[PDB]
Amino acid sequence: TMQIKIKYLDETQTRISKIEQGDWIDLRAAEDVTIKKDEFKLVPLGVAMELPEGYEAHVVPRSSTYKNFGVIQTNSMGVIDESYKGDNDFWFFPAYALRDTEIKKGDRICQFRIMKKMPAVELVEVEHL
Amino acid sequence: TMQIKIKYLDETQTRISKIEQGDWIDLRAAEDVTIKKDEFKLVPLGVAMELPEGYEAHVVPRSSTYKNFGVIQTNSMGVIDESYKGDNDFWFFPAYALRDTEIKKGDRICQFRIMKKMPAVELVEVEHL
Amino acid sequence: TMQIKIKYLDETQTRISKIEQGDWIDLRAAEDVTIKKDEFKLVPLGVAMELPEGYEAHVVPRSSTYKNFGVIQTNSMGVIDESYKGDNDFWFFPAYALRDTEIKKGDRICQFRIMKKMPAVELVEVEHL
Ligand SMILES: [Cl-]
Ligand SMILES: [Mg+2]
Ligand code: NA
Ligand code: NA
Ligand code: NA
Repeated sequence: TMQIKIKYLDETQTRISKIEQGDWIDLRAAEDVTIKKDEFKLVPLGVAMELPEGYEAHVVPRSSTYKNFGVIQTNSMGVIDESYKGDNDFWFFPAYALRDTEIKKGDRICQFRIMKKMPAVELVEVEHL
Repeated sequence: TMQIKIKYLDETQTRISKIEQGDWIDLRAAEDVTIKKDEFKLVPLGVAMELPEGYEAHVVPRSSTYKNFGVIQTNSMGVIDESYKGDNDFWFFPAYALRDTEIKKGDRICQFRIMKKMPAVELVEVEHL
Repeated sequence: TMQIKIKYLDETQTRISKIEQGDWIDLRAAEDVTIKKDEFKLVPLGVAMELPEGYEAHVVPRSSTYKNFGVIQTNSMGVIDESYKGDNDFWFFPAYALRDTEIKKGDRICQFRIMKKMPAVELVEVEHL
């Protein structure tokens, strides 16, 4: 079956456990991050990946992220292209804190799945619809 | 056709009307909810469902939700897996209010569609990409 | 390959036709938009589109949108059904400003892709799951 190659920041990153096929996959904070109310921090997830050809990954918060950490994801959903596959192309969670909050290294703060890229399209200008 | 089994919380919930196939499907607040500026409320949607095998649902705000209700969805997009199919597995909309607001029972406050879960993937750790 | 008809607000709008290979496609502010901290504005994108039959479009912010402009998208992810294909069906980015900001005419502000609508489903009410 088609594979994703994963490289981790260092040996202290908890490896993504064996997955239940089809499920979205959780991602972990790579270090402790403190964020003050109304402030923004790009949280490292200590992974870089080579996605299957023609695929992209979508990243959103876990259901309990707001409840547990009082952050929102500022891009709503991160889109990661197949091309973002290099040796230092690490993934981040863009968190805005709605209250004072502490995120612990290892905390499962967002989740991802892969999806085929959209079919090739051609956009054609018309004067009226 | 693929069947979605749906259970309503009680007799007073307005039933999901006959759908136009393909279109996202609107969901309604199960109760009146007051939310003060800068506070958070889980809004009951009054429904639990068994989705098609190999699928998941995605839930987002309706276009008019902010204008009408002054709230954002704190998880960005809700993911509901096929396995969330229990008699007690009700759906909620996690609302953060950017202003004082009152959501009324019946209000179509978000929408959902089903989508096939991601294919078989094999994560392989590598030293370098 | 799949055709999308595009109509622009006026001749000053930046045309976005190029050979596509499945990447998301960037949309741009149709005019200057100034938003104050804790205020909301619909940002015009200066485009109306006829999507391929059976398809919908999804819109999200760009990765750098928050960093550069300090706005979030209030609906999280915009959904644009194939049915929004009329001559005045212009596209908007619903922007909530977390700090004072200035979006300039021509600025890339968000990104879209298309996706096949969800297949036909039959919703069936049950007394219990
Ligand atoms: Cl582009
Ligand atoms: Mg505030
Ligand atoms: Na850890
Ligand atoms: Na009602
Ligand atoms: Na960007």
